Amino acid sequence: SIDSALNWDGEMTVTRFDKMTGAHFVIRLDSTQLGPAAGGTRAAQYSQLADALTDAGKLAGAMTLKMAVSNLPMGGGKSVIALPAPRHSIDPSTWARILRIHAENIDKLSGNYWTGPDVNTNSADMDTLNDTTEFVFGRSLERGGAGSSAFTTAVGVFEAMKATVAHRGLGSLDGLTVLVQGLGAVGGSLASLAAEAGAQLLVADTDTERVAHAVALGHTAVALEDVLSTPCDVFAPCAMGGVITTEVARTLDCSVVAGAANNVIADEAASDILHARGILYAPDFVANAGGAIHLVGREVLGWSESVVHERAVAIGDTLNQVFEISDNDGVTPDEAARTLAGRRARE
Amino acid sequence: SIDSALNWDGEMTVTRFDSMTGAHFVIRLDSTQLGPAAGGTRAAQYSNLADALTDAGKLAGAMTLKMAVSNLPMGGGKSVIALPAPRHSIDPSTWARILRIHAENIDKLSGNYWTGPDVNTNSADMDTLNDTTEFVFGRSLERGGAGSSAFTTAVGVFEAMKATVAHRGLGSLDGLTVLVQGLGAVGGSLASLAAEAGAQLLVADTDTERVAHAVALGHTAVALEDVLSTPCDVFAPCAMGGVITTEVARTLDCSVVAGAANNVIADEAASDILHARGILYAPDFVANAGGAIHLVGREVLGWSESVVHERAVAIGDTLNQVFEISDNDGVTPDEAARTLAGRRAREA
Ligand SMILES: NC(=O)c1ccc[n+]([C@@H]2O[C@H](COP(=O)([O-])OP(=O)(O)OC[C@H]3O[C@@H](n4cnc5c(N)ncnc54)[C@H](O)[C@@H]3O)[C@@H](O)[C@H]2O)c1
Ligand SMILES: NC(=O)c1ccc[n+]([C@@H]2O[C@H](COP(=O)([O-])OP(=O)(O)OC[C@H]3O[C@@H](n4cnc5c(N)ncnc54)[C@H](O)[C@@H]3O)[C@@H](O)[C@H]2O)c1
Ligand SMILES: O=C(O)[C@@H](O)Cc1ccccc1
Ligand SMILES: O=C(O)[C@@H](O)Cc1ccccc1
Ligand SMILES: [K+]
Ligand SMILES: [K+]
Ligand SMILES: [K+]
Ligand SMILES: [K+]
Ligand code: NA
Repeated sequence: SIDSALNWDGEMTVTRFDKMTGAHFVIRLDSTQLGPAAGGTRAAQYSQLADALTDAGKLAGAMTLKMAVSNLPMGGGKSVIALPAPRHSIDPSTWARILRIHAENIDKLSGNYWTGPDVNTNSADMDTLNDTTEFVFGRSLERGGAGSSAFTTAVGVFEAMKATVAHRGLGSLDGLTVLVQGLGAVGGSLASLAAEAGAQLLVADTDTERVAHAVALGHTAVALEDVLSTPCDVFAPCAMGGVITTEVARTLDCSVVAGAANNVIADEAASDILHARGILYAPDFVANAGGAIHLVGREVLGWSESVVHERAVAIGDTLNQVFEISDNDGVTPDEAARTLAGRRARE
Repeated sequence: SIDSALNWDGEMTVTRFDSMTGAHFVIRLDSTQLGPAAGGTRAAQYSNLADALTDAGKLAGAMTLKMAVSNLPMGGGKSVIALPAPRHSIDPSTWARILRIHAENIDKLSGNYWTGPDVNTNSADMDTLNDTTEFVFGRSLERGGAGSSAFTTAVGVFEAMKATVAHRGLGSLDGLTVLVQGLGAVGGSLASLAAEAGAQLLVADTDTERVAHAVALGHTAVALEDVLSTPCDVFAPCAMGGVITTEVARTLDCSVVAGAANNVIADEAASDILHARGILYAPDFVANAGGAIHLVGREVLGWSESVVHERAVAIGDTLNQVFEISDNDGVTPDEAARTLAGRRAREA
């Protein structure tokens, strides 16, 4: 929206346009209160620049909250590269130039912003950024970074889901139906963990092959048009954000929402509807924090894989604290998590 | 539209919005090729944020060429603070917060951008910014800055003006009519320098007290509404930029255009029209470079006041070079100045 694009209250917006490639670059630093802003680089097509600015600010604000609630000593920021075509259609030379330009932008911020991988960006891309700028997390193990954080993200979402299911009074995942929307690196691992815990998995993915394989694995596919109308115990959004609009909130047929996607809730009204309908939502910025715990924990705090896994497991306890505030103060989980974030941040 | 203003080709755009004060902030770094970007902070009201961005971009690109052509080892940048209300209506607390936030933005750029005073900002404001960030030129002398660069700019414009009237075939300023639009810190000094050189001054300013003072000094007032229609030998825009639009360029009744205003020419066509009409224009980014020479020379290059003065006087020589390219190659002076900037940049 114009307001989210132009009247965003974050600390800083950085933009650049490269006529040659046709790409637009946006970096939004929401907060540097707890340390340098950090957040991944999302690369995607947007119908309008305002959309890219809007997304960047909402993602950057979620990162500030994620670091705060997760006890990580960093601020929140996010980069969005608005591509001139679908990522997959971008030629190598074009992609390379885009990364080079993005790295120059980050570099000018001189440590006030640290990037990482996100949608359509990977560790190889981090390595490429790193050929030009130091402020990059998520480089390959070979290049000095922590590599992939997907599994850690999946462990944390899985722990979140378990805590949420228990708090909702459903006991454990054994015997529950979990609908995973998105069979990516995180979604697929989450499906695996949940199935091992005894859940029956319903899966959806825009990639035919990904679905066919899950099915081959014993899971049941759900057609895209049926995702938001398929009954399940837990709805696990692991694909795009903004899934839960007011209308979706009103009609989702599940008891728990716990997934890996960022900015799951499209509006405040949606969150209140879920709450009113008895659908327990595990706040995205709390639930999917394993990625940030992995990268900041390992690269900034020097933690080993095992400690990072432990801390990701502790996302279940942070959620139990969130639900306790929610129940006590009578506010939605998202409000309670923001409250918890602020308390942990000593605000 | 934000959209089109976002289609700029410069190195970086920094923006911020402060709900509390309702101010918008823009820092545009056109280039960092020759050094960190540098340019003043202009504060004013804008109809739309897009205009502030557009303005910042044009001003930033002019700073790039200004440094290049003036042999200063810096890139070009510019800040624009889009005020929620008129400058004079802003309470001190609000102003103070606006400057604090601006300084925090500059600080994040960590030396890739250095600011200075410009429209509606002064040395005191520079000191204030400096309470938060190091990257500020133009601090008061007491705070370690070089103070006001207005007079140095005036000397440079005056030398530009002398070089231009001469090249135009009018002789010395003695006896010529010079119309100074804007009697501010620069314009007032230029009017005195010109008057001393024997010119007959016509002056205009929205500030009636300034006009009254000029009149007391023997100059002649021109009503604002008549500025662009007053015949003169030299038109010296020293107020706002964008005064010479295509339309004004066709009817301007003067032989020379030489002033202090940044971004004097509103459209490229206006540039072509003045050239075709035989009105010799001294490019803004060359002519008004005295302020930059003063700030960068004093604060970065370690030049004495005397050397700064000399460099500013040399703007006339720079112009002679510009006119020489324009004549030889058959291009407008603006184009010739850009060519010269590029050459100097490379040599340097
Ligand atoms: N990977 C991490 O460490 C991490 C950390 C935090 C948050 N997240 C979030 O988790 C989500 C997914 O992350 P990922 O790394 O696994 O991504 P991914 O690209 O590897 O996988 C996303 C998957 O979803 C599928 N998909 C896309 N749109 C879909 C739709 N409408 N319906 C169904 N499937 C669809 C894609 O084809 C793909 O298989 C994102 O929103 C991301 O921001 C990821
Ligand atoms: N001061 C420097 O060192 C410097 C250096 C380079 C470029 N410039 C440019 O030179 C111009 C003048 O700068 P300054 O420092 O003297 O500013 P200033 O604010 O001191 O003076 C501007 C003067 O113009 C008057 N004015 C405003 N609008 C007017 C209008 N529409 N018609 C007539 N008069 C009007 C103002 O009342 C004021 O007297 C600006 O465009 C500035 O960006 C200045
Ligand atoms: O939240 C995340 O998982 C992504 O923004 C990746 C990232 C995390 C932490 C720091 C930088 C980048
Ligand atoms: O051109 C000018 O005079 C102003 O932008 C002031 C300035 C010059 C150089 C560096 C910073 C600021
Ligand atoms: K740009
Ligand atoms: K990725
Ligand atoms: K169960
Ligand atoms: K000033
Ligand atoms: Na001021």
